[PDB]
Amino acid sequence: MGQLYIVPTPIGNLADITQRALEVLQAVDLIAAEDTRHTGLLLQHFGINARLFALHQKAETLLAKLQEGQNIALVSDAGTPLINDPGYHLVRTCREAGIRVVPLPGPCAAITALSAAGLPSDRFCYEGFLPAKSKGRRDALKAIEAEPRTLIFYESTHRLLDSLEDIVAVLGESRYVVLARELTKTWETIHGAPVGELLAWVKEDENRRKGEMVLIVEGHKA
Amino acid sequence: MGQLYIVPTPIGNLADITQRALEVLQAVDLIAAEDTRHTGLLLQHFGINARLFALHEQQKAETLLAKLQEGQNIALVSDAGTPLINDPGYHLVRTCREAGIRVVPLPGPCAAITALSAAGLPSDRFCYEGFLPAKSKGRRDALKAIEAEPRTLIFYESTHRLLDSLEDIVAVLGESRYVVLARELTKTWETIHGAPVGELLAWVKEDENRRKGEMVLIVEGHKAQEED
Ligand SMILES: C[S@@+](CC[C@H](N)C(=O)[O-])C[C@H]1O[C@@H](n2cnc3c(N)ncnc32)[C@H](O)[C@@H]1O
Ligand SMILES: C[S@@+](CC[C@H](N)C(=O)[O-])C[C@H]1O[C@@H](n2cnc3c(N)ncnc32)[C@H](O)[C@@H]1O
Repeated sequence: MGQLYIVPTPIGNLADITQRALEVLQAVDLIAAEDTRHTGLLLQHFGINARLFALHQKAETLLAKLQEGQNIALVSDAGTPLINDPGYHLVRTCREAGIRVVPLPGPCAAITALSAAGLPSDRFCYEGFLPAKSKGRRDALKAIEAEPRTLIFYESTHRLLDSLEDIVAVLGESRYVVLARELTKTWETIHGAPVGELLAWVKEDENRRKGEMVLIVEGHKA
Repeated sequence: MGQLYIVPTPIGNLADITQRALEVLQAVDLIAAEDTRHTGLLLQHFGINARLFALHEQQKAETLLAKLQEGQNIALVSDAGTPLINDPGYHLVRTCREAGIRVVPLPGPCAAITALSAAGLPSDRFCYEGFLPAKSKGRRDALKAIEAEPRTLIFYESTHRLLDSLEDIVAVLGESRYVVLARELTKTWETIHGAPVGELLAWVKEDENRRKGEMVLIVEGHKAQEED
């Protein structure tokens, strides 16, 4: 009976790899990836030759191979699979079929940003992406506006300015927010301020919203 | 001016440390640790000879801030997993941030996330709740405050309180709420078992081994019910 390995990958820095990750990737019969080409680049950097299987169900196909006794590693493009990344259907399928699922610890952008924010982390909520539509986004924000826990959002560069102005609008312009940009890359920048002043600070320079970002929002006073 | 590095460490398997963590732990002037003896043992496995600083005080945060300002680089670690995630360091990071000191987080092991990735529950959104109160009365109140939460919930629980805690979860959340018990992740006794919580509680009681070691609880969020 085969096993499924969940294997987190770097989020922009290739030294953020672990030895057990490299050993699992090289040992499994098959690697199910989000994008076979991103992962191929990654594998070639570490001198690992492996069979890739694209993850565009397909769960049932991979399930059969596991029952045939094949070991499978699930990876995503960056970070930890199933955290706003594919694989939720496969793990469900495998688990009720009695397939052992083995998670490797590794990089996760949300936790990485939270560890550097200087905000209360005894409790937090992970919200993923805000809605793209301005109305739907203001409604998600009103929905959590009272939440006392630290909130973590993933946000896109094109939508940051609009998201931030809505946040000012709904949560108020003195709500402390930490913007974590391009974690573990050369450009890495983490800056926190009252969200009013943060929005002002971001607009001063266009580059301050370039690349991948996480927002850490302080929770309501309570 | 020096920088403050936030450095995750293994949660039971030495091959889970990142290569960059090893690089940083060997390059900084000082390692500030939750427990210098526990950290000493980890460093020893990797041949690393380092200067350790005990965090056991905004007083000590002021000490470290001073070193950073005179140009010293500092790494912060906890006994396991990611610092600040139910581990000290929060005030130090804050103090450094408001003084212009750059904080550099390294990604790495975190038990909550590791468990979540393999639990088979919705992770589109989730709540990290940490440790439930140790006393049953306190614990039941904390559970009542989140009974209606629709997001997947994550809890840390101790081996000595798991059976009591599971009894209170049955009682407050109901015996059918799906819960996953992730035990001894990355260790040789690793076991991830999910079930309606009343069944989970019974399953655990069959064999005392099933509650030994370190554990995460992944709890299915609340679904709407007519009985209300
Ligand atoms: C679809 S998600 C993948 C999340 C990933 N699986 C993880 O482990 O967090 C991609 C989003 O994560 C966040 N992210 C990923 N890498 C990042 C980095 N290096 N710095 C800041 N945010 C990052 C960004 O918000 C980006 O839009
Ligand atoms: C105070 S916390 C430290 C959390 C750590 N900072 C992290 O990022 O995961 C310790 C608790 O985390 C959970 N934990 C740590 N290691 C674990 C493992 N290998 N398997 C299951 N749970 C673990 C247990 O509930 C343990 O009592």
